[PDB]
Amino acid sequence: GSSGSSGEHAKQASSYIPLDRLSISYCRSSGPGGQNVNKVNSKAEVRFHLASADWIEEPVRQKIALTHKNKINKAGELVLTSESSRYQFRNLAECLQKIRDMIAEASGPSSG
Repeated sequence: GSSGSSGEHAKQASSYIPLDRLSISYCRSSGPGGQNVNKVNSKAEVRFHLASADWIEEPVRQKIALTHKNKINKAGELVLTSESSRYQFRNLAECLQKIRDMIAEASGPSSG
């Protein structure tokens, strides 16, 4: 062929997760009888307008809109929170880990 894939770009789903494209909020966590969380005030919350996620695939954007609607607040902004650690980026890393998995399950099956 006139070449034919000789470069370095063949990717279905993402892994990078652009923190600054998203919204971040740390927090302290309120809960009346949930987990342990006595004084460890290190929660990560992440918000993004899913429909504006040019970094997500078209078929996956509209998936998260529906299939993860329960994480959407109403506005089509997807909001979720993940906390278990004293560290900043560790809790935030789990937030982004779900976001990747939420994209995987919307993109195609693989193993699971």
